Amino acid sequence: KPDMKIKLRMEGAVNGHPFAIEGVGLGKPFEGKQSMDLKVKEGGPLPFAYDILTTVFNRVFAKYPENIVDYFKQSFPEGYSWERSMNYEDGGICNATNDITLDGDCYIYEIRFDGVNFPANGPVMQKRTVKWEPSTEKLYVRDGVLKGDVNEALSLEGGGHYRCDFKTTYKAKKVVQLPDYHFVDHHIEIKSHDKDYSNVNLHEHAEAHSGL
Amino acid sequence: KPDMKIKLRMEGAVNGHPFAIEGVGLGKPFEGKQSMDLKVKEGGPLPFAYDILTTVFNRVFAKYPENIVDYFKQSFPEGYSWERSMNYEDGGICNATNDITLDGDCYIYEIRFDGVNFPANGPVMQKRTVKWEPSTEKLYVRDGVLKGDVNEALSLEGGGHYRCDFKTTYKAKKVVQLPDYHFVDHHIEIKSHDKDYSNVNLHEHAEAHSGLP
Amino acid sequence: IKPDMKIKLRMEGAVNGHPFAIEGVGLGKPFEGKQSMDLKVKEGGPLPFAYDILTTVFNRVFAKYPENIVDYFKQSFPEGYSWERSMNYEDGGICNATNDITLDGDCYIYEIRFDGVNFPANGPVMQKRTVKWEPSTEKLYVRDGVLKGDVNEALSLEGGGHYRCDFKTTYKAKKVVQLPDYHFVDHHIEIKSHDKDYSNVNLHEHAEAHSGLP
Amino acid sequence: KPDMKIKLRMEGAVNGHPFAIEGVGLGKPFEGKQSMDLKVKEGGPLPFAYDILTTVFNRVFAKYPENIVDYFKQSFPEGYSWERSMNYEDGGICNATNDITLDGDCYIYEIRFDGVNFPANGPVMQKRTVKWEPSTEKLYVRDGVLKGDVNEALSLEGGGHYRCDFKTTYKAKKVVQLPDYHFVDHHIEIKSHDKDYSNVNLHEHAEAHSGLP
Repeated sequence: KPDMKIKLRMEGAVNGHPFAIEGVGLGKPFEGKQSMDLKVKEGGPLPFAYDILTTVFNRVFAKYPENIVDYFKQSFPEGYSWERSMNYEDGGICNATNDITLDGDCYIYEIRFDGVNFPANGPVMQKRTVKWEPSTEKLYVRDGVLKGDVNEALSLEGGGHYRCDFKTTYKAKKVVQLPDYHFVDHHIEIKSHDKDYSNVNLHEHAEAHSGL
Repeated sequence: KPDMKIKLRMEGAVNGHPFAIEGVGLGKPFEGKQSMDLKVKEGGPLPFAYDILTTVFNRVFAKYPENIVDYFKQSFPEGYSWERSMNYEDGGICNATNDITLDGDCYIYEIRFDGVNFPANGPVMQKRTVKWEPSTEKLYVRDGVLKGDVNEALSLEGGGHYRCDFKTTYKAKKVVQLPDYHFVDHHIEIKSHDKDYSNVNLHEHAEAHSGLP
Repeated sequence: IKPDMKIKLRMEGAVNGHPFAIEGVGLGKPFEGKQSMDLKVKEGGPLPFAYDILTTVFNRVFAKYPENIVDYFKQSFPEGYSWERSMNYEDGGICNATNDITLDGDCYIYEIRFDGVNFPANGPVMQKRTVKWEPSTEKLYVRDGVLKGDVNEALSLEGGGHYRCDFKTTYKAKKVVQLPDYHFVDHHIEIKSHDKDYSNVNLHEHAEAHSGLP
Repeated sequence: KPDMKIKLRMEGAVNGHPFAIEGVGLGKPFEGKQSMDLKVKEGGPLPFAYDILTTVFNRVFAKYPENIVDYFKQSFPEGYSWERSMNYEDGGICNATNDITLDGDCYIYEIRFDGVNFPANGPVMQKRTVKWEPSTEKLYVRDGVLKGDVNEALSLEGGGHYRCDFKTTYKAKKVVQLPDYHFVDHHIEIKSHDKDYSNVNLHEHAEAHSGLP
């Protein structure tokens, strides 16, 4: 529908220390906009940069034009799942999965997040990240499913950027029409939060296009 | 000027077998469009997919809006150089350099290209590539200079895509104002070629933008 | 630490989003660098992936260290140590694992988490086309006061050939210990026996530290 | 024969700076020892750490036991070639090739070396490297080809280590027997050099093994 709800629970760990986060949100799938509120349930206060979590906190919330087949909106009411590996340049690596289902007008996410090898004096473990830059995801078919790798970067507390390469596999629960090679522009932003990020308001604007 | 000239020479090797290519072209830097005709002088007929070369055959040919500092157009008349690593997903990797100078209204490229570890049954050696797909390049400043990364993909013959990780370092020959984080959309196309790619007409269209607001 | 030590572990994890859980008990000789264990699948069975991606997660205390190489791991006890590991396979599949090692009398206790993603449906892992890990030589070096370990490891495949994986591990002692110099550890891990569905597995590994070509 | 000599010329560039080096050397292939003296012919004084070149300056100089097929000694008198990518952890990447022939008792190398994207503040451009650590190479057959991977590391003058991933493809000029998965221990050492490394005396010891028995 034009206004949809979001409910999620993320269970995960970073450098072996476990945590859990829950969120409620709402979004406009055809306008490619969404927002949500999250609150650390376990493992707080988080000792790592919250920004590594945010892109894990749904490509149905993307404005697709009529000329590009919409893989994600097709998959419902059954839904879809995805897996993702996020490779940071300093060796830190996060693996994540999300199983997305639909209950009425509410998407339900079951999330697992696992990051390892983040250096003690790195920007993640020292909370020196500021914000994800906006980005352009490249989506393409392989083995009958959809993949979407990206060239991400976090702006840092004194300038400069901290790069991370995202690799994702999108799997529909049913048979859907596979799209052609296309792109999705992203802009994810934390609009507000408390001191230790126990509470976080997160927004994302995502839009598909066919390149130049 | 609104219309610029282009002359180039690439000397290189792929899997240890040397080759050399020269080209002539022209473009409109403020429109971000260019075209050129390339001829292989040595090492022909090339035993690898010509497409691995095309992105090596100049970001001055990109339409920059006023809201984004133009590092490349600033760097002239002195010019600039760039270094690039091209890591394909099956282990083949090409490293390339280009020293760009200006003589009147003509850009001069001196290009080196060396690719290795392309598997014999891979799409490059078997020449099963069709086209580069359009791409979006991410530019950011690091330690005083400018970088550019692209996650590119080659369209293949039987369907599917063959990905390549681009990583480029841009160095102006003079000090210029460094730009903020931004993007450049690309679309490179071989519009015409002869059978063994001894002659190639190559086009590229490029535009910088700041991404979604 | 004694010539004969005990092991039991529990691993909880998921591969391509399919969760599973495994428990094991074992024994070994830390000063001889040999060990063996029996593992049982408790949840997520029958496992739909190659069991071989799990085995290197199922302890560098079981490595024969010569006197001239500082033993980072044997020093860390009785308090113990932990490690994190990223295993980067050449076809894009990636596994992250952690192990928190404690000591109870003569028994090592492992708390293990394992998470692998992006394994293609037709790749050797999901199709269980792996045979065994080849022997390997680990390279260990200090960075930021802790110990690192990288190996170029390869799985032999079921009709000839090898399937590569990049191991990169951070070792973290829970107390202050003396840091070693750059050194090596030779490995050979082998599944000695198992039932048809890999619900039961008997796993062994031998390891020996050295300092390269003398 | 137990005593062989070496003569080589390497032509290359690092970050777009071309250079050339020639060397003469000697070794005992059946014991896995060799040494050579290298002289910089062009591009001196080299502005990068000489350590990036040495593993490019022949696995015929490795002691192979009887129970492991020797791909390299089988490859002569015709010889063999190899291609290699060396991926440093800070993004620096070098591509190298070597075409190895035999003239009487002298191995002749034709070497190309191309390194890109080394940061100006990194240990290579700053020249803060000490030596390569010993290493163990893993070799295996793929696609009728012999492959070689090493996780290398450079010791730095402050204790730390600067890792590099080695990927090499070995190709005999004739069809020869292929070995099973095995290992080669390495220890490469610069035993002497002048201040700006215009003269370098390089040694390497290597011995193949099957791993932990």
